[PDB]
Amino acid sequence: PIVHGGGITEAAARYGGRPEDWLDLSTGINPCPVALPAVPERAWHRLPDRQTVDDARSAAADYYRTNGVLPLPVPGTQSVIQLLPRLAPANRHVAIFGPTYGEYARVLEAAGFAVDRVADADALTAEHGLVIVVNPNNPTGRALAPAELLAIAARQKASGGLLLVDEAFGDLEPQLSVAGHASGQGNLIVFRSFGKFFGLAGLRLGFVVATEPVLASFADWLGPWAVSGPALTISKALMQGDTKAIAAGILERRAGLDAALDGAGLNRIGGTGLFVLVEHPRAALLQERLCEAHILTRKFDYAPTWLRVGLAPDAAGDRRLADALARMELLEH
Amino acid sequence: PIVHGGGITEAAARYGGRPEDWLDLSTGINPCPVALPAVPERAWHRLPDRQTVDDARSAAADYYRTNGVLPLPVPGTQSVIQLLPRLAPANRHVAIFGPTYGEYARVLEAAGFAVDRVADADALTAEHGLVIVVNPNNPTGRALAPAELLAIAARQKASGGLLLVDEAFGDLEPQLSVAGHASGQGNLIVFRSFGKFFGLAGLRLGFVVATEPVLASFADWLGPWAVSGPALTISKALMQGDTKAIAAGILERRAGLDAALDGAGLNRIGGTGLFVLVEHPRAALLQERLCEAHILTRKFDYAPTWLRVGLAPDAAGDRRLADALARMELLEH
Ligand SMILES: [Cl-]
Ligand SMILES: [Cl-]
Ligand SMILES: [Cl-]
Ligand SMILES: [Cl-]
Ligand SMILES: [Cl-]
Ligand SMILES: [Cl-]
Ligand SMILES: [Cl-]
Ligand SMILES: [Cl-]
Ligand code: NA
Repeated sequence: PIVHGGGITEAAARYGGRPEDWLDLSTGINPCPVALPAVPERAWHRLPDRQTVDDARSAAADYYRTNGVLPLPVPGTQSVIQLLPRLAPANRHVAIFGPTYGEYARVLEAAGFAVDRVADADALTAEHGLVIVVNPNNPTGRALAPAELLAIAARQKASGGLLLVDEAFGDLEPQLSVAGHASGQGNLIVFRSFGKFFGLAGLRLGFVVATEPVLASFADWLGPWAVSGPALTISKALMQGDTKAIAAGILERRAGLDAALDGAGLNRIGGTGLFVLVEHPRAALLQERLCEAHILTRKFDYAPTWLRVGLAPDAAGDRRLADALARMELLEH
Repeated sequence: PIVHGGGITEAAARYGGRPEDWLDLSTGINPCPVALPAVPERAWHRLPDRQTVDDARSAAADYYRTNGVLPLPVPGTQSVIQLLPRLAPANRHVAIFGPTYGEYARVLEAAGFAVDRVADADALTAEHGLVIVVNPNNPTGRALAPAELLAIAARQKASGGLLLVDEAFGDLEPQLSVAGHASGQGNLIVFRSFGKFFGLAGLRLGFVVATEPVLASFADWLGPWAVSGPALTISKALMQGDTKAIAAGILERRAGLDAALDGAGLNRIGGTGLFVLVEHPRAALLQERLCEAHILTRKFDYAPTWLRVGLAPDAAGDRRLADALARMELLEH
């Protein structure tokens, strides 16, 4: 399997300490979780009712500005990633803009698809029945403009190709979103994530924006009661609340992280509101040394000079990171 | 799709009333939800950690008496039903003891398997690569003894067949369970459900008990972070608590339902602690008339004389049902 960010259990087992003493900078989750809305006993007790679902879907249509399309709630983005083998044309390649989140290639290659890693729209052909872009990208933060994405979609449509845009990290940049273009474009699918922006990744919740035939396919494949009642209640309440304050809080924490990393002499080469990509010639060794300080960060086997650093919850965490960098022992083995 | 129990949204739309005024007797959920344990902010905020998972798995191993096998948490039983097409031998039939929960046949036939409906172990052959028994059965409550199940498993093993036992309704009858026999039997898989017994079906949580190769297959197919952090926290706490009082409460509510149904002159032909199966020559019309009283019950297109009635939450609900039966208008259209 892929070693995703968030592995505090394994890190604390390997490097010591109690998990709650660790500073976890290895994910892209909002470090300051929004306050929980009320969840009535009924929502805990009953199989999730159609009304609970529909309320969540209307709230999501408003929040993601989907131009009337009701997004489909799904139990976490992984659950629909794993259904992409049923939607992608089976005798065509899949083009993935990368380097990116590795579950797309893992899932599609396990299902026997040929996956082409690409970086530019210029590498896209009619052999690509599905094109995947994480926008903005994880882990580089690269952002394609809406018009580039729609031009990609239009070019693939001529051969019956689909474009999937995973906007997991797009809540801070609503002007990049193509979630309003599903009806007009026709061959466009958008994934949205709930846990990262709202800081409640303990819930497993995502949304799909697509045409009705495609949404009906996803619904059928996922089966009844796929998404928990609490998740649907919480996302309705929070999407109807004040998300501007959430975004402003995130940007404040990101300014704090920038100052810590810059003041430590590290080279920031990308990121989003929720994480920074650092390049350093001994990045893997930096990750290990930070672990020895009980600070977890994300490294990548395919990019030995990359380190992805998520936000700290407060200025004391920023300073904890800076001090660990300043006091770190030789970067040799 | 199948019209499962719990459809209060649709019923209230068709027959009027506010959903919270309806008496929902159309499911098999414990009508008296257990009190919620504490869920620390950390469990809401973080992607579900390996430690949270492992704690839930150890609690489930103790609670289901699995003889050392760590059950795999899954996001609701439907999520592993939908993976049965990947586990069943692809060029063999599937035998399903029925009439039963219809998702097994729906999922397996959608995947191109030939499904044989059976009622007796005597109809089982080597052509059956997978045999499915819901035990005790939904909706009849039929119970096979552990020794009959193990004899079925042993007979299928000779041809490399698997036996799946869905013990969704087995928490009240722990002496029927074969969840302790996975290592010794080798070709046995057990599904357990969380929402029904504990009355918290808003959470989507089940467990799989199987050999390690099979559990590792399910884990890989489900992908990372499949089960919510709150669900895993709650099930650990509640499985370690006092489940005897939960069972006793359920049996009290079931005695109340029996008295209501018997005193109304209805013929009970089966059930479990969590529901009663009634036979009546105009069952479908009874279901419609109860809907007119804003009481929802479960009918079946394949059994026009069957009505499944779940528990009411209190004696006032029992009396509401009895009065609706006593005052109901002509059972003709
Ligand atoms: Cl230690
Ligand atoms: Cl809109
Ligand atoms: Cl991502
Ligand atoms: Cl458009
Ligand atoms: Cl009304
Ligand atoms: Cl045991
Ligand atoms: Cl069932
Ligand atoms: Cl045994
Ligand atoms: Na949940």
